[PDB]
Amino acid sequence: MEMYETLGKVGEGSYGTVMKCKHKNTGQIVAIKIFYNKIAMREIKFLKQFHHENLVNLIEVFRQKKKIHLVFEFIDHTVLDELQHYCHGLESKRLRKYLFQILRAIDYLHSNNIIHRDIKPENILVSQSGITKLCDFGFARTDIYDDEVATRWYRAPELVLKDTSYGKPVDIWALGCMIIEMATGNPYLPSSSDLDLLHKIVLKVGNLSPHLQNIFSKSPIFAGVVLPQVQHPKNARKKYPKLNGLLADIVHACLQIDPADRISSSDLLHHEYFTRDGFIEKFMPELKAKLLQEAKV
Amino acid sequence: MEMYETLGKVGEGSYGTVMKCKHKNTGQIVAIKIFYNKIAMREIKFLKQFHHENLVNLIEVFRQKKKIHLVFEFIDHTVLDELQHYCHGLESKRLRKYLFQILRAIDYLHSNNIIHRDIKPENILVSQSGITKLCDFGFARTDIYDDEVATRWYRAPELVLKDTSYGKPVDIWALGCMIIEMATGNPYLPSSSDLDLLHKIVLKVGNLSPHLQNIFSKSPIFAGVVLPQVQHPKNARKKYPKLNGLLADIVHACLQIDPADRISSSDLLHHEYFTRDGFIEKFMPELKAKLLQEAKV
Ligand SMILES: N#CCc1ccc(Nc2nccc(Nc3cc(C4CCCC4)n[nH]3)n2)cc1
Ligand SMILES: N#CCc1ccc(Nc2nccc(Nc3cc(C4CCCC4)n[nH]3)n2)cc1
Ligand code: NA
Ligand code: NA
Ligand SMILES: [Zn+2]
Ligand SMILES: [Zn+2]
Ligand SMILES: [Zn+2]
Ligand SMILES: [Zn+2]
Repeated sequence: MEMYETLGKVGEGSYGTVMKCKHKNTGQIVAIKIFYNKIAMREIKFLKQFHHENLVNLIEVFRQKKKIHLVFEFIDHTVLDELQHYCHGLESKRLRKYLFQILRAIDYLHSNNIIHRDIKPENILVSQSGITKLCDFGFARTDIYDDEVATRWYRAPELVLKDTSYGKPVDIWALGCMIIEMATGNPYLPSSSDLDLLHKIVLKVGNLSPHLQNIFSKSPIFAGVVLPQVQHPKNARKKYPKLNGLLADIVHACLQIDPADRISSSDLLHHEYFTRDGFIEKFMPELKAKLLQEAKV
Repeated sequence: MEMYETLGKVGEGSYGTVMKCKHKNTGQIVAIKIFYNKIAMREIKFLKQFHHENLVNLIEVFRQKKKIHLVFEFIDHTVLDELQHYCHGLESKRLRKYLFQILRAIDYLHSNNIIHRDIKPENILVSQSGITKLCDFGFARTDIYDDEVATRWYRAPELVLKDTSYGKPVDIWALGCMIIEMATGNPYLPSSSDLDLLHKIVLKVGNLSPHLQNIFSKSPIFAGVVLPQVQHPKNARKKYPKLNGLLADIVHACLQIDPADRISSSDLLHHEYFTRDGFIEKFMPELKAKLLQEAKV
């Protein structure tokens, strides 16, 4: 006997579905993920051990009609919603606040040696008061194939080339891509296939590092294929000239072809972008007080 | 006994594969489309009746290893190749020459009441001398579902909403999108789902026309969903301000939400964009003489 009034469908994928619902007794508004199973179980495994105030809350798990249901707290919208509803990207003060909270989340995970593996705008939830939370841990790890169209756009060059090892740096690449999109409103590496993606990476970001060039030139998927050979500015302000200067600096530090050249999440949190005008010192009390003032009501 | 030396793979889709090959006796370089069948047969049906100098030549058809093989002439590259290899889009003089020839092709088809149904950069072939040819007629008609990722980006709002009738105007919408991409280097409506696409159409182009709004608000796929409500400049130069003025004017005329408001292919060929400086009068002899000088050798 369904304990939930399904209210509407807010998502769907190769995996299944997210439904906005209302517990029949609680009256509580939830988001229920419903699959058709490794991925369900490893998401559950993760949410049992890991907790943070910029990660989404899991409430319960049931298995009605031979399917697994994951009830989460409901958060007003996503960053994808913002980019789909408003022109030209996020206002700059608001962008900074989102990014810091996104970074707090990613750093928490990276300190615990978790790779998220699916950073993108839909998986950033945004409450009405503007507290952001990270979600979707089905592919998180200490490779499971992610068949999703949007996911390709944020994939790092080592994932695209199927390098046998990869790690935390793939979350940093995806973040750098998302930052550009949140700043301009436009996805940076939109692509319709991996071959397309590889060309765009090389065209817009940089040539393959030697190891990745080696894997490319030995890969049978990509035989005959010669990549674009392109010069790029070495200066961040030049290379992303439509962005705020320090924002350009971060993006440059994220989008390095060689994963080992990418900035860590720790260092990103301490970047001049966030410390310039005492923002962290002003923001953290305002954050702690929201979560206070909201927790009471 | 394969009569062809397969040389390399230049394409692949939900349909099958394109291989660059060399006939073992002729030594002739070909592109062979290989399926796994309605779509094969309707492409063949089309290529038997229809012929033009800006459409790709079919040579023969065979059925080896329970599969259908369509041997075409081989053309150096595609417009997709150009956008994947070079920064910031096509040089303006070259863009104009491509578009005119693309339009000659589309108009030829529309005069014969054919809807192409899959205008996009990969399906524009470009020879070394820069003669362009249209290809891929599997979905051409006087709706078969097109499962391809890139295809979504060029789909008109009526296709997205599954309107029971649509026609020639969907080729004009797709062309307008492709023009923007060829001009800037960036796809205009990159999207990862139809819901995403609908938001971007409304955000960047215009609100749904009343009939399409009706279908949207009655559609079960899209229930609960409220689209972005957005004002757009009415002037073409303003609305696409990074384009050449007359090029902006064409794009505006293509990208009208109501298909019945879109410009015809006939009128596009006669636009000021092509007549301003006597270009058609200068271009057509240069075209006819290339095809002469090339036909001899
Ligand atoms: N997982 C996942 C991916 C996903 C994430 C968001 C959405 N769409 C969406 N769209 C609007 C609001 C919203 N609020 C929300 C969702 C959740 C859950 C975490 C996650 C599954 C419920 N909590 N609060 N989600 C759709 C898919
Ligand atoms: N059909 C179709 C779609 C398609 C079109 C082009 C390509 N890729 C490509 N990439 C580089 C060159 C090229 N030259 C070429 C292809 C053809 C055929 C018409 C069409 C099928 C062979 N003639 N000349 N095609 C891949 C797929
Ligand atoms: Na995911
Ligand atoms: Na096609
Ligand atoms: Zn929306
Ligand atoms: Zn390796
Ligand atoms: Zn290429
Ligand atoms: Zn209708």
